[PDB]
Amino acid sequence: QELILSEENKTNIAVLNLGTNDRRNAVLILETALHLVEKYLGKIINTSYLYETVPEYYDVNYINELMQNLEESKYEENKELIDKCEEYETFLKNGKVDNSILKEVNVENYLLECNNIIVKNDEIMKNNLSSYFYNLTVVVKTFVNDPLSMLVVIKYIEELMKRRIIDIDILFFNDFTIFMKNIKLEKNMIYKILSKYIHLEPQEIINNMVDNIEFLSIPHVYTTHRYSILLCLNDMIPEYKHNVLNNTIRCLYNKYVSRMKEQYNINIKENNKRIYVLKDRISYLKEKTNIVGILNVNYDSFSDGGIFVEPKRAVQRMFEMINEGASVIDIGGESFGPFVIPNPKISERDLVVPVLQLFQKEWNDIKNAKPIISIDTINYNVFKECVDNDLVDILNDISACTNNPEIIKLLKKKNKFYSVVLMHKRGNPHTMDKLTNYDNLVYDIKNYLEQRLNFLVLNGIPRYRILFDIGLGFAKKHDQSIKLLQNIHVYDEYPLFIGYSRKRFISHCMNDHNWMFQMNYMRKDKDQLLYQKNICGGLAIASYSYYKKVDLIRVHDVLETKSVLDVLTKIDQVKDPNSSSVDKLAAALE
Amino acid sequence: ELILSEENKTNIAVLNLGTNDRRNAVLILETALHLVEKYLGKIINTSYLYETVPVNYINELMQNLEESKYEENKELIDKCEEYETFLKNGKVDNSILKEVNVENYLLECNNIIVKNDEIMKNSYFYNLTVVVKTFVNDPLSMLVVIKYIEELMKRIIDIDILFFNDFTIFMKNIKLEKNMIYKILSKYIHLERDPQEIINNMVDNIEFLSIPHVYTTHRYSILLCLNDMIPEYKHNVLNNTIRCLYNKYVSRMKEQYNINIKENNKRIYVLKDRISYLKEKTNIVGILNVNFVEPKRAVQRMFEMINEGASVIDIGGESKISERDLVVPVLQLFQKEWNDIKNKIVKCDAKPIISIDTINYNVFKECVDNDLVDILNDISACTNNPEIIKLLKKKNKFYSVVLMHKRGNPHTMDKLTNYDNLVYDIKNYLEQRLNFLVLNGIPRYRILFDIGLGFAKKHDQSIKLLQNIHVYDEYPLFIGYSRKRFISHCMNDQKDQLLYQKNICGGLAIASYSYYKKVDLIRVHDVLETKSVLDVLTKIDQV
Ligand SMILES: Nc1ncnc2c1ncn2[C@@H]1O[C@H](COP(=O)(O)OP(=O)(O)OP(=O)(O)O)[C@@H](O)[C@H]1O
Ligand SMILES: Nc1ncnc2c1ncn2[C@@H]1O[C@H](COP(=O)(O)OP(=O)(O)OP(=O)(O)O)[C@@H](O)[C@H]1O
Ligand SMILES: Nc1nc2nccnc2c(=O)[nH]1
Ligand SMILES: Nc1nc2nccnc2c(=O)[nH]1
Ligand SMILES: [Ca+2]
Ligand SMILES: [Ca+2]
Ligand SMILES: [Mg+2]
Ligand SMILES: [Mg+2]
Repeated sequence: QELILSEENKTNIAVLNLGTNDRRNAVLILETALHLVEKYLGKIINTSYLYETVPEYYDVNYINELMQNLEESKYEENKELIDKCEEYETFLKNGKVDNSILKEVNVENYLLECNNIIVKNDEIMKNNLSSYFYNLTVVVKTFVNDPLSMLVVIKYIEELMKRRIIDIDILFFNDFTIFMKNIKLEKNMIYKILSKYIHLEPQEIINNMVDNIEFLSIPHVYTTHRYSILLCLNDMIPEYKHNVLNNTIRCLYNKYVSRMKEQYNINIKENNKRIYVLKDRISYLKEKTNIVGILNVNYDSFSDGGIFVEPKRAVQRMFEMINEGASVIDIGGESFGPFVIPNPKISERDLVVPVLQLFQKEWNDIKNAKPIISIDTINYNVFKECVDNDLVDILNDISACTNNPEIIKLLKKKNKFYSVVLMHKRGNPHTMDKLTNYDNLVYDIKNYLEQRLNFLVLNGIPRYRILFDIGLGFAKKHDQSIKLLQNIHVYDEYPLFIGYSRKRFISHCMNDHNWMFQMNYMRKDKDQLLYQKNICGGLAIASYSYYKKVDLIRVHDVLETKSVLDVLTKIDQVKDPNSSSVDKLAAALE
Repeated sequence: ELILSEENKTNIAVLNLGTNDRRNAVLILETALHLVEKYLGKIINTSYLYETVPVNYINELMQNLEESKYEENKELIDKCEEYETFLKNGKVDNSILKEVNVENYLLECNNIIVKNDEIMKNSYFYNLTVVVKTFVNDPLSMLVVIKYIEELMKRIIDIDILFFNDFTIFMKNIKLEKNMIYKILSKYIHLERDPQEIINNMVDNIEFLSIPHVYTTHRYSILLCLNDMIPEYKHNVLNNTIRCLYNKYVSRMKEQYNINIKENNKRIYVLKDRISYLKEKTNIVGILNVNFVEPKRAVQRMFEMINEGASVIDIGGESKISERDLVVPVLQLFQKEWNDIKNKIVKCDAKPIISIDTINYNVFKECVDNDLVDILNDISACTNNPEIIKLLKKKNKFYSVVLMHKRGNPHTMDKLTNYDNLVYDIKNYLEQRLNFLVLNGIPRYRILFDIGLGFAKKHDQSIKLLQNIHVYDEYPLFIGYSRKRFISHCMNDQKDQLLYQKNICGGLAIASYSYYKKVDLIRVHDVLETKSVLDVLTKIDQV
């Protein structure tokens, strides 16, 4: 109509699916699309995990330069933080929204038409008998007037991304039920829709789109039929119930899982893997316990009683940790008055940035696996300098971004996302030991972290880039740090980052030599024993963490910890999973 | 009569030994084992010790025992004909005591059973079975000797006759004339603190005789013991074999009360003189290789390891001067230093168990004669000189033994690496060695298994043995991984003291694995480091 172009200031809620077949580049492609959605469609306000899925039965330098020559949007990009989105709440509850521009169909008619598509598609795949999928859902607060307009823009975005490569579907658009059977749009109509949203500069693209939209189905035809879609939606909007559905997303999800089990004896989760991202690569949730080596610049420079920072010593230590098998380095410093009068002082920034810059330089000078760099800071300005100068990959925020929530804006650039660790604590090092009463220790901390993740996700931080840290020793008695470990299973769905290394609660476990503690100043014989015991105690927690599938463990003793993980991994590497009962029967037989 | 007939007879008896005293269970049951070896015949099978739910005079006792009239022969045996006969119900000679048939036995047993069920309306047991090749003529004579044994030791112990050959006997209203008891006893024992007043107690104590024991098939603890020793055995008076009766009793208890009767009934092994519950603690065995060197230095190292948390010390002088010269003096100095440090007498609890890593008869013999050790760690599983098995027993002492699997010697072993079914070849071998010692009278509960990591195994074979350590879930298990090459083989490449530290840490990983697999003992050089790991994992486990 003309209503499609009738420029009333609408605010709409759309749910999208983003999928690619390209394994090695799945992150780059999917995040590229995320940026294009954020630029051309509205605000990203929810995301699912990334998933590698198996079905029911390229030279990427193009992308990099594509990103520098993009047409401006006709809508303002706004990075401002939000703590709620009223239209999102309305969508979630089916609160009364404005009637659909496009004509709607009734439920029954909708169901029949979708079934027709599924049957027809099922049959074609039989004849066609002459691969991994990567999937991500997003909720978008959109300024686009209707799903046909949005699909038009989506189709434009897909074309921009071509030199399936990328597939962007619309799953929901408000509470609308729509099935438009025959769609041919003339080139000028596509132009005018595109022109309503983009400052169009270019004509090669339009042509390819003309035939590419045969029909429009909202909800997407496959919404309830493809497990991988249910799986993603279940991360984002588990309590959502659309009119066309028999139950909530969560109930539909659980029924699919349980019926796959009851009826086909298939565990559908086994072949559909949750992914998290540390830097720019896929990591499979719960498949690997990574080592994060600790670089505390204060300790490294000043614990011997010296007064100067030694950046070359610090960078050397970093190379040592890389050689010892750390996958990640966590660097931190604190503003410090190093005399007896504490007023002449060196800043956090001067502690860590020069070290990071010398590391970057020294790494570059050896092109003859770069470790992921994490920075343990709560300070906006420090993180901004690091990120602007490409010195770090991950924010490690021990306040869970409550010290300065604005730091969260630094985790998204135009063509980049950064991962973040959120830790639980109460207070600071001076007060925390007293801040120890919890109503329900395990669940208070979990609920705390979940609420922070909900806040970041609302602000367009991708769900799969957010890691949880329970903060061992930070406002927990020794027995409570243990109890948190005893109940580490409550994090089985989440990327988990823990730090037990050299903490007092380990010594609290002890009763009544090749030294693992490199002394900075001479300690008495009993303290050397205590340190050695503490480091071995933590190697015990490394083993536990291995068996509990903790994703990252943050340690001072990298060599020791890697030796433990290598042996446990080797003992787990079972060549034949049936051998043990097969060999058993054979011995009973012979 | 025909009761005291001069005929030299060889029978098979199956005994149950029971006590209520947890603190002294071992000393009491083993005292009884010794008295059974002395007064009844030869022990050729034993069960584990069990804890189930339904002292300074004893040492003195053993000094002034009256002598048996029968020989004690220690030569090793490979087989026992009469036992084979008993196991398969072959033909034996007629019972000199009158038998009853199945129906009558069952009837008379029911009567005892119900009459005892009545006597409820009107907590800890320690159990062990033994198979005895006996010179005693008949089960009634045997019961007389048994009652004597019980009086010598005295409530503190109950010794029942479970089986005696293939016989089915139910004699009621036994009255034994005071002079017959003396006469039966004198036929087996040179009768000369107790005079003849003991015989007075016994006269009332035999009221009837049931073979099989009335409760044989009715108490779980008896079935549990018998299943260890003779699972294929089927007496005429029984529905099926020991094993089936055992399995079908477990099955009843769970599908009729949701009990799972293994929660109350614990298999026990013994390292020295105390009860150890199988699979309930991972003990550390500290390694002292004397091959370090000087007595004083070596002995201070022993004290160092005790304080670091070792329950056991394993000393060896084998991987110029002799093995004997390396180890004996060290163990002598240890024993002296131990006894001096009785300034704190209260820590008589804190004496480490001592294990000697030898295959040399002469070395073990000197250790045992001088009370210098508790355990034989025989890396040949006692195949190098089986005569050493004779040293695992004294008149008032049993020693425990670790049996390890290897092939060849230190020069040849790396080449003897082919196995048809590695995990089960090694396990069956160990079971064969155990059967051999058990047949020779070594209590089953004192025998520990060791897979011999690194001895005739390639690195992947050592790992594979660890992966399948669950096959030892029923056995006391002792392993030594410490500082072995297979650990270093797991390390992913990416200087000497580097490899050394990786290896020590790689072993702490195996300590953790062993903790979770419930390995009973682990043999390590780095005692402090290992103890730290175990304390943490134990703390995590305690809710
Ligand atoms: N909600 C929707 N989102 C995206 N495409 C849709 C939707 N409803 C219908 N379509 C139609 O489906 C076709 C899109 O196919 P696409 O190229 O995305 O791969 P596909 O898997 O073959 O299709 P589909 O997205 O329907 O599964 C187009 O013709 C488009 O009009
Ligand atoms: N096979 C047997 N072994 C031991 N005692 C037996 C046997 N058959 C019958 N008895 C009789 O049972 C009594 C054994 O006394 P004991 O101290 O063992 O108490 P108990 O355990 O209650 O008896 P029982 O062992 O018969 O159940 C004696 O009177 C003994 O004659
Ligand atoms: N995220 C995180 N950071 C830390 N920084 C210092 C000490 N412990 C920790 C810790 O346990 N977790
Ligand atoms: N029982 C035993 N003894 C040993 N002696 C030396 C080296 N390894 C071992 C070992 O693994 N087990
Ligand atoms: Ca935007
Ligand atoms: Ca004997
Ligand atoms: Mg599609
Ligand atoms: Mg009795």
